Amino acid sequence: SGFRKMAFPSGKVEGCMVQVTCGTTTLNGLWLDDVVYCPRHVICTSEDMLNPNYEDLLIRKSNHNFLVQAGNVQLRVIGHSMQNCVLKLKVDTANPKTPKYKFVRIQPGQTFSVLACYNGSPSGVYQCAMRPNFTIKGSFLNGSCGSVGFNIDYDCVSFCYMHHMELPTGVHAGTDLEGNFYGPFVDRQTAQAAGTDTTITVNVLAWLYAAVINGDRWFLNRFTTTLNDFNLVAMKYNYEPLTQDHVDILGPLSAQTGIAVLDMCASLKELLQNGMNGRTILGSALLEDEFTPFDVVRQCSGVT
Amino acid sequence: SGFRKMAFPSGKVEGCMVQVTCGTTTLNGLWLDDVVYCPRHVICTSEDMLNPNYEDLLIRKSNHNFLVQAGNVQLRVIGHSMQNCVLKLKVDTANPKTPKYKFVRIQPGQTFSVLACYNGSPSGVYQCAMRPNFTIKGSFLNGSCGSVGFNIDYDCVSFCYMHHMELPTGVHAGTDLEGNFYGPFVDRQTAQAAGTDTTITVNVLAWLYAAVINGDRWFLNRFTTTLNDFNLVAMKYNYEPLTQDHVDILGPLSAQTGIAVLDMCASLKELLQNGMNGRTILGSALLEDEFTPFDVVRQCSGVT
Ligand SMILES: O=C(Cc1cccc(Cl)n1)Nc1cncc2ccccc12
Ligand SMILES: O=C(Cc1cccc(Cl)n1)Nc1cncc2ccccc12
Repeated sequence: SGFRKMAFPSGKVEGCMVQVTCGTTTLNGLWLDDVVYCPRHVICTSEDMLNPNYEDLLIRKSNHNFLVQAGNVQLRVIGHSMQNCVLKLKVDTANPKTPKYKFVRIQPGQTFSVLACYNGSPSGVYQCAMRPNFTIKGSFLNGSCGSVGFNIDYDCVSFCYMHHMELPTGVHAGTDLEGNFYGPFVDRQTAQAAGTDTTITVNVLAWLYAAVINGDRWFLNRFTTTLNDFNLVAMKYNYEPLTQDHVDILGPLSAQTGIAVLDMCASLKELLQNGMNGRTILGSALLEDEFTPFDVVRQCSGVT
Repeated sequence: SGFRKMAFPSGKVEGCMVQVTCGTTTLNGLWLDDVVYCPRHVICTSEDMLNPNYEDLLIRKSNHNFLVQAGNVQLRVIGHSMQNCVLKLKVDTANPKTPKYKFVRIQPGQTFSVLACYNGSPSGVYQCAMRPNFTIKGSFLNGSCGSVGFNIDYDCVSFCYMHHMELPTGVHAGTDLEGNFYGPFVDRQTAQAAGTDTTITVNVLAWLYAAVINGDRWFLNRFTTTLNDFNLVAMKYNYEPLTQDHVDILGPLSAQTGIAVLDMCASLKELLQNGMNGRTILGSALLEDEFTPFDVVRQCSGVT
């Protein structure tokens, strides 16, 4: 028992991190096979960041201007190309540590691990979620660009995020591994509107099931609700609407605990309306929404 | 910016995890050089767990009864010995992936990363602290024994914890890498008193400095306090007493923010006495105490 914000083991991803330098800018790259993926803003100086024309800026750059370093060895760049907001640097050496991998574009509400890197070296690993407003609440400093987000299925790493920006609000924006930003964000130093950060209702419910599994049952009440009644309360509290797909996804957790999804919804409804009254749930004084029903099941069953 | 419960990259430790089976019991082992370290309770059946005489139980075991598997290859055990509550299995092959390492016994209040494992395979990585009552609030299921806690200094892994037990209360107990339990716990299935779980005051203060660094300044007030006045409030709220050593350890954070330690103490004092009033600090509704002043500085400076 015990429930923790748990990240995937990062070793497979550590073996892919490299440092990419272009001119005066240094950020992280992901080395998979003979290609290094990195944010295209590696070609920009701070001056260029106001209104960059990446196509025009890229024209002034040749293969030899992209300095790629893996550990302490330099990689030879034999090709370069821009795919949306990522640069793909073709190197002459395939990464001998390339794991089995996929490039996936996740949905808002899904969770993933981030290996925060600086100068191609990993500094830490943490678990986060793609928010409904397509931002992430990471922990990133200057130089962390090119740090990636991933999920692991046994031995296959599904890369889902590459870090690009910090918005003026302190939240983070980035792309999938094809260079498409999550959300309406652009790689420009301009006023960008993040949007309402709603709570991922299905994830809160999964975490309430994790609490019951782990013995915290104080919030369980004698009431039930309907999807429509629950959603009237959920909208009022900026919670994502709960759908029948979400009820179905909570099926395994509902079965394991013997608590019907709509009964857990009524518990959540009362927690929203009355607060926690100074009490905690799994050592938290707020409702946690960065665990999916899959994360809860995985953590409570010990999938390796 | 952004502040997260961040763990060390686990790759160096993943390369050391093995599965140790003795009879019907399987748990994790740590393979460093030609020695596999594991909890001595690997020799016990559930029946033996009530009152085990490990010396007598060990006599019935020979090298060939300890099945050590690294990945899918079997390691040949050429020696075995008990050191306090750990078994050290001498194998004929040195781990080719042994990183630079140390065995250290941490103090209550210090933090470390845990690589949770099952059958020698890692499932997740999370950050935790050794509580003042010498328990840890981990996330561990049956089979996780032998999972380790560690810190990394550039390339040197300092192993500090090996998981052994879950107490009836759901908290976890374990040893350092010499087999000495943290706290008064014994590897026996008996009624064991964890003790008062106090709050690590110096860590709360460090996290308050991290909040100011990251822009959350609502809790900063116009007051100051003294160590003795602060401690009168701290004892009332089961907070660890704050000493001049702790004030000194917060020096760098105090300098970076321009907020004197005793002024942050007065802020903490008012947060304790008045509560958060439904507000959050770094996305938390309670005072976080699992970040040391070193963790805060490391995260805010990007040490790799
Ligand atoms: O945001 C940028 C650079 C940038 C500026 C404008 C547009 C684009 Cl695409 N990229 N880098 C950072 C990322 N994450 C965290 C940071 C923390 C401090 C300073 C920079 C940080
Ligand atoms: O506590 C034990 C086995 C045990 C029993 C008595 C004494 C000793 Cl030294 N060891 N194993 C576990 C560790 N962590 C978490 C667990 C969760 C569920 C079931 C067992 C768990």
